[PDB]
Amino acid sequence: SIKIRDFGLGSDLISLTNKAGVTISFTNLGARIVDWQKDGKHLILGFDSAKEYLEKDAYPGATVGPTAGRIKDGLVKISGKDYILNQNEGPQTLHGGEESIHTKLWTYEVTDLGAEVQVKFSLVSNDGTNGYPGKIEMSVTHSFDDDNKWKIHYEAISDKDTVFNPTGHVYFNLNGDASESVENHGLRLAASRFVPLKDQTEIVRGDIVDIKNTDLDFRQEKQLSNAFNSNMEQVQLVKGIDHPFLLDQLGLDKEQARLTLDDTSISVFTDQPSIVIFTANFGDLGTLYHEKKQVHHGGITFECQVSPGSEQIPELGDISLKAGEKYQATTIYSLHTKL
Amino acid sequence: SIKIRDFGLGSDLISLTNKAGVTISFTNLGARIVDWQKDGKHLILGFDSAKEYLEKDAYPGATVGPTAGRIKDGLVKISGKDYILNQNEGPQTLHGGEESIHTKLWTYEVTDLGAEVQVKFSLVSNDGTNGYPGKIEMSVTHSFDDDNKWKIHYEAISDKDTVFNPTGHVYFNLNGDASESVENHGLRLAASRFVPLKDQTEIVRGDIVDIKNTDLDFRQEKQLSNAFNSNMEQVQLVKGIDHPFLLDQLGLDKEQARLTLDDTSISVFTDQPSIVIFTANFGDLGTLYHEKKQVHHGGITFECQVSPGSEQIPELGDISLKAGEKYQATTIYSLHTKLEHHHHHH
Ligand SMILES: O[C@@H]1[C@@H](O)[C@@H](O)OC[C@H]1O
Ligand SMILES: O[C@@H]1[C@@H](O)[C@@H](O)OC[C@H]1O
Ligand code: NI
Repeated sequence: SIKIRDFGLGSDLISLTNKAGVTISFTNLGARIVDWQKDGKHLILGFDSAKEYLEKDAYPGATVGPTAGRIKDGLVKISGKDYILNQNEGPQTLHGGEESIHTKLWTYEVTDLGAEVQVKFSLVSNDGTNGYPGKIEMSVTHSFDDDNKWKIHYEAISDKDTVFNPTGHVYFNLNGDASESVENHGLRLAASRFVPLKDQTEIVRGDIVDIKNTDLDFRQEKQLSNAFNSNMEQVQLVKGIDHPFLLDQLGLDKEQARLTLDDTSISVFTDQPSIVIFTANFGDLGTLYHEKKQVHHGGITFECQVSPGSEQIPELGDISLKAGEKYQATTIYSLHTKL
Repeated sequence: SIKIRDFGLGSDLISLTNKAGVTISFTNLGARIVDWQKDGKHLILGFDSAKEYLEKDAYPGATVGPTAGRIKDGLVKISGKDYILNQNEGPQTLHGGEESIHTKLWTYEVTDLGAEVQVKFSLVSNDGTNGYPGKIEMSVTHSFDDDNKWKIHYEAISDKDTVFNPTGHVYFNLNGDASESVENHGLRLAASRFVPLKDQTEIVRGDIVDIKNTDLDFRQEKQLSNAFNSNMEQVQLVKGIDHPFLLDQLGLDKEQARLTLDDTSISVFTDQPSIVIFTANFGDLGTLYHEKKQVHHGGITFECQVSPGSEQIPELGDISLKAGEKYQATTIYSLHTKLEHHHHHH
């Protein structure tokens, strides 16, 4: 079934319940996921109204872009030309600059396919917005099916050569409560390398590092507490994880990562080359989620995209989008319950 | 009473009814008015859903900007610097450029003051959008009260020196049917001069002309057909009216214009220096409004703002907005019944 309701500030809340009684909900404010629940328990972090997101934290669950991550000095080169983007974190451009696409009300259309329901969000980024060449016509289709598969499909077309590499910022917390650390979840990640950060500014350091056999090797399922208790300088730098991981094998068919807690597990599939993991290293912030004060490590992201830092490390990939080319991306979050 | 419902594509429809039973409706898509009715009759032009606006014509009843009108070559000078803006009409920048503010979903909050209800819509124009320096935090408050006054209050603050001069693009049609021309309406307008257009491109000629005692002189009420039937060069150029008129006396207190049909009148008040008037010179386009094929001259706007062309005619004003300065503008459309005797035929 489908239910639409006023989410505040002129935004809508779109809730989908599949045949298995699983409920997932989204909002047009930032083409974002707000909740995902099973048997009354929330699997992800989210607020109860549009206002909360604009006052507390606008990233959770949102479509971020046009470029996800930090861009050193807000500098990108396009067709040999240097372009300066909006700088919203010191000199860096973080998640597309200030008042980016996650803060806008997107238009949308719901398509009921029976076993599957689709919500297609659209937004036009004008040419010059936050320094990005355009216009860029973008759409993010969030879908949910009777197999408990939540899929995200991106599409974009630009009138001019530009850059584009968005992502989904959902934070998972199988504890169903923000006051509870995810240190108890087990994680499996099919990546043998990672991208270290230069320092507290969080820009990339410049190199690619092999993590095989270190506290960050999750090639074999392990509890996050390990990583959390690690003394690797990289973990110590950010007090948790806040880094890009390079997937070993590319393709939408492989389970790239898996987050597990008890009988409940979430598998991640993507056509993207990397997964950026952030473990809500907020310390004492205490953001309130559903009346619960969030704890340091009270959530984990799986941002699928091209790794940030390509500006300095070309081997990472190329985020350019040529005029007239159609950009496409697909990321899947699959829910599973042990019998 | 206040009522809300989905209006299409994710937008909302905000419907207000005052103590006199007069209803008015707005949409967050473009901080726009959709309808205004008296006793079941549409006073303005509008559609029945958001999609229609996007597919037929996105201007009607919309908030337009950041700069309303045409800027020759998209060129503006800002604090000694030349800036080129998005060019969406040949080399011209028309109504802020492509996919501008009128096409966005603005966030909004309603405030019930009893005798007055305010609908404040908000939107941020990011720095560099369509070429405009910013970022610009804008808000448009549409309010309707027990005295049948529909007021539009604009507010804006920029992080950077930029340009700002928006307007409201409502179209009136007292016939309550798009298929009927407004030539049967009577118009009073307190303006002695106008701004001629260079040509078909519609950029300003460069001069300001006195129109006293011509077919465009409406200081004393006259039927609109007098203008429509005119063969003055400017009228023939655009097949109707499509020009800025300079107010003679400035101030929000003065009734600058009055549109009448039988027992109904719309009065226009504003704190702006001009009124840009467009009489839907669409010819045979026939856009459908509530299943009625719109006719040539099937509507009329009263776009209060600083006159377009200031780039070429500095006398018109200055639309610059200094960083940190708070911009404000207020326009009021008031409904009256039996204000005067208007009984004519065509
Ligand atoms: O990596 C980012 C982190 O450092 C913080 O800024 O929140 C958003 C994350 O995606
Ligand atoms: O003046 C404008 C007219 O010439 C046309 O472009 O439609 C919109 C009006 O605002
Ligand atoms: Ni709504």
